[PDB]
Amino acid sequence: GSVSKANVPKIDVSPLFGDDQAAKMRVAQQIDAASRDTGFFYAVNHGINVQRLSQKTKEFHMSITPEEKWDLAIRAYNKEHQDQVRAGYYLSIPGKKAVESFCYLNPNFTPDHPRIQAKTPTHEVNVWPDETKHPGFQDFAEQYYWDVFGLSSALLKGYALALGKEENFFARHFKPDDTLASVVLIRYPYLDPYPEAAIKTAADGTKLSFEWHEDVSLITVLYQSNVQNLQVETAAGYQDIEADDTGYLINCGSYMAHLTNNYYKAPIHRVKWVNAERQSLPFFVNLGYDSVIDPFDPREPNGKSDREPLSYGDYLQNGLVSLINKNGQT
Ligand SMILES: CC(C)[C@H](NC(=O)[C@H](CS)NC(=O)CCC[C@H](N)C(=O)O)S(=O)(=O)O
Ligand SMILES: [Fe+3]
Repeated sequence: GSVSKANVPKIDVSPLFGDDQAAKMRVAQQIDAASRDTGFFYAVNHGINVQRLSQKTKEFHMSITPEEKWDLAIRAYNKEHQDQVRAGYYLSIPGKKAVESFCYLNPNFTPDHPRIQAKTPTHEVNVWPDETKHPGFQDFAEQYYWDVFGLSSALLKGYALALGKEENFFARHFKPDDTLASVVLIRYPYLDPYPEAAIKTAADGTKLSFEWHEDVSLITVLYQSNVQNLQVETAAGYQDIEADDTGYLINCGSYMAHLTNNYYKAPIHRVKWVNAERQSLPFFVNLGYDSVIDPFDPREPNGKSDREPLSYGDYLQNGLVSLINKNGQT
């Protein structure tokens, strides 16, 4: 029962911000090769100060009190907050559940936004802690949303060129005024003793914090601290993904797999149990509620696919509910 390591290439994505079109294609080739292999790659030379990101994230988790957690809790933990299906605090349960997190959405989702006015599902107005109790936290969090939005937009240009399309094939549906993208600030704590009820056992015997799944996203742009935990499933079993706290771990979600007729699969992955204090900060690249991408098959000469065009809002609503049903309330 030995575990091999996945090939996760480090791809210099900096040409995707520039105007060297041939250099972009060489990045797009690397994205294509990784997407056809294990499905994961590390985006390096990305331009985001991930050191300050981890600092402000650590200060928040370690300073927020049980009172503030109730005040920000999503509906799953607080019946009073019926509007908080997505955004808010995800409480840990000592002795039963180790993980806790804070999820926020598009800062442009305000009471003035028409999707909020129409009460469209998956659209919510972010909740925030008290400014004086968490100085600068909301400003940092909202700016990070747009920092990683910019990186994700360039990554989407690479994916589009990799699939033989014009560079805005995905990015044109990725807009600040309507994106359903989310940030989740996850804390995985060190615990002694660690509650066995918080540990799950995979079929192959591996102890897990979160079971196998495909991401509900177009792509996922993830930062993690330097604690190895992720595994990707291959035909020869699960393979360890090595940690890198300077780059962004990138992978496709099931929406990408649908629209490419599984040409770019959504890699199945799981989270091993590790008794180590660590952060996981995913940015789930979601499109707009009405966004619809016509499916195609890059393996066919005509590129024709028989799959239905899927509206992203309906995909996201069904996907997040199914993931909760399958892998439990996080
Ligand atoms: C918290 C931990 C258990 C982590 N799990 C996840 O984040 C999973 C797998 S990707 N994804 C979600 O729960 C979707 C979140 C959607 C978000 N609430 C929104 O409204 O967009 S971990 O184990 O993977 O680190
Ligand atoms: Fe995931």
